[PDB]
Amino acid sequence: MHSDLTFCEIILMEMESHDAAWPFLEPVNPRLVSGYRRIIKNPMDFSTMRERLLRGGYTSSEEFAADALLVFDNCQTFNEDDSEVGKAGHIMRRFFESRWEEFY
Ligand SMILES: Cn1cc(CCn2cnc(-c3cnn(C)c3)c2-c2ccc(C#N)cc2)cn1
Repeated sequence: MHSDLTFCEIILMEMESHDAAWPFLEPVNPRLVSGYRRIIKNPMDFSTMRERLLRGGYTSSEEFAADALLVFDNCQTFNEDDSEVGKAGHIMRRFFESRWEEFY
């Protein structure tokens, strides 16, 4: 478990600092984005994961991964694949998948 929870910190810090992470650093502010409140049932972003991971609220490495994939599904649900946010999210999702397999 400790080996697992350590890899998540390596992964999230690399995601937090990735060039394409700029759409995921703080929660989407629905005041600024038409339709986001209606379309996305369960928001998630890197800061929410970082709080939860610090406070220690990830039982398993698979709970963490679930939160990561929820970020990118929300992104694909709300943003077109050729939008600025969309393009960035594909890079981040492919980065997460590629590096997550580098341990599991
Ligand atoms: C925090 N805020 C900023 C905005 C306006 C810009 N904007 C429009 N669309 C998105 C968006 C939609 N989906 N995703 C994953 C991001 C954003 C945006 C840009 C950067 C961040 C950060 N960090 C968060 C959101 C709205 N909220």
